[PDB]
Amino acid sequence: VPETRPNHTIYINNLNEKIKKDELKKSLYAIFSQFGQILDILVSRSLKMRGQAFVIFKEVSSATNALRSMQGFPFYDKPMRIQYAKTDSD
Repeated sequence: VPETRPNHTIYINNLNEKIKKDELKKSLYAIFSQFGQILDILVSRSLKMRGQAFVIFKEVSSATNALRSMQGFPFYDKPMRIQYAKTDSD
């Protein structure tokens, strides 16, 4: 869990796989909006995207504070694991 190139997008895994993707997106917004303006939250029903999401902030500083504060937060009773996203085009 290091600084691996600050990014305005955070990658979340260890998510509760039983939750419907629309609900999960909204619930993510509920807890992450406190750190500043979110452009989008990406969740896929794709198979290799099971307990995963990307939260895209306008500012890199929102992402950094969100990663620092919410590391481990039990979300649907499951502690989330958060890193900076790694550059692909999305």
